[PDB]
Amino acid sequence: DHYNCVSAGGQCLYSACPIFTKIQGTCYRGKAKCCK
Repeated sequence: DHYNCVSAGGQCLYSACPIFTKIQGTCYRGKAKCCK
């Protein structure tokens, strides 16, 4: 979720992750990815 994602330094993104991150969980009622 957004809380776990961002509190760890991840981003909640609806599309592909930026360099040096990958999908690890979700955000926003499961509709976005957590990229970290």
